[PDB]
Amino acid sequence: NLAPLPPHVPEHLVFDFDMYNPSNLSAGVQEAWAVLQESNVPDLVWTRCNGGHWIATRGQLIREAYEDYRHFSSECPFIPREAGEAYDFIPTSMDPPEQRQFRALANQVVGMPVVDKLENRIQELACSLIESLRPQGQCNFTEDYAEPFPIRIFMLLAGLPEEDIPHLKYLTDQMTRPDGSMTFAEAKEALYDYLIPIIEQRRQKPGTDAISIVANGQVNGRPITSDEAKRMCGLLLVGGLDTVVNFLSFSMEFLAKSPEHRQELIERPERIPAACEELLRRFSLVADGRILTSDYEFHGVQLKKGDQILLPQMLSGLDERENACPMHVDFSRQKVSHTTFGHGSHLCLGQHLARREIIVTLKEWLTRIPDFSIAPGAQIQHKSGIVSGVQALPLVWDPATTKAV
Ligand code: HEM
Repeated sequence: NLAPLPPHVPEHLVFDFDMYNPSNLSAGVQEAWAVLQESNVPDLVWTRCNGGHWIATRGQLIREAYEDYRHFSSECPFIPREAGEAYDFIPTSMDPPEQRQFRALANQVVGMPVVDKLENRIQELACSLIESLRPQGQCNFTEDYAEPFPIRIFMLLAGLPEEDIPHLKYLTDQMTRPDGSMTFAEAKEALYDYLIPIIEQRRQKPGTDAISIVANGQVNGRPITSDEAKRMCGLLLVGGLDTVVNFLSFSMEFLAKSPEHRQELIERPERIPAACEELLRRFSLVADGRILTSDYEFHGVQLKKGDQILLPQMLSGLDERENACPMHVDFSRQKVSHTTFGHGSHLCLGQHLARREIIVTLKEWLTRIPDFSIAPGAQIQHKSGIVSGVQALPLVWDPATTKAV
């Protein structure tokens, strides 16, 4: 279903890429998106799928657009338009200088100092989860570790019950990888229906949890409104439940297929931090965009006010002009360049937490289960969207080769 080409779009710039269902998906989601960087594809193209929008395919252009909020506004960051319009999360749906005040508050709840204080908890849960799996000799990584590990840590930080995870998770997934079961507006309403009562309570009887902190925070001298707190917690929910969760699976899927890379990390632990950056580059998974605030000629192409443009954070590090042999995983790259956590004023505030969770997982897993592989016959399937993911990841190993710690 392609949308009619708008008058200002030159047909030689047309390339019908569907971000929710790319063509070479079977080859891997990152590989599927990388077709946009083939020699036959211009740096800036227009796709008629999902309503019609531009797509910047090079790291240089993606960075430029993200730095220039004057022309590319965050007001409508999601494609399709209906999604971008129903999208009202703070601070992502705001442009500076407005964004700055809310960003400061959000940093208060997921910033570095918070990660430092939760460190022992993150480590305890990781060790506990892995030790429990170790003797089984098999598991579905996605549901057995990738989901429980990061999500339980977030629920702990947010002070929310573990019983609500299945419900909250489903709603979140509908926003990043639409099933077709419900519209973005409906999924958002549902999520807000959940948060509203909680924020109300946390406003009267404040706690030490992230929500209590946000609900009673101060913005620009004055206090945050109920509506504002609601829209910020909504974003925190999506970030805590659908980012690290998917990234861990891409990484584990790769480690299960490359004994050499596992060995490398086991023998030279001082390389884990670097390996983390390289994996964040190779398995980048986020792709959202901006909306043109006015007519603007960008790198020779005429963009029209109201035009939406997808700026795939995932593509920057896969661009060969940025990283030689982009598809190759090399832990000793002299320079790992990517924009996996974003670029510009909207740089991910939860990246410190994410990096901590990734590093702990790699270290603690490889310590107890150094040898593992993908279950014979299993076909790993990826899913594309605002945040890409893995359907399932069946793993198997010989318990006799594991190490209890
Ligand atoms: C591998 C994990 C993650 C990735 C790749 C990731 C990626 C991103 C990206 C690309 C943006 C910018 C979006 C834009 O410019 O429109 C962003 C923003 C943000 N992320 Fe993350 N994120 C991750 C984990 C998290 C976590 C764990 C949280 C915490 C709940 C979170 C909280 C935030 C916040 C608060 C923002 C908005 C910042 C602002 O608009 O000023 N993220 N993230």
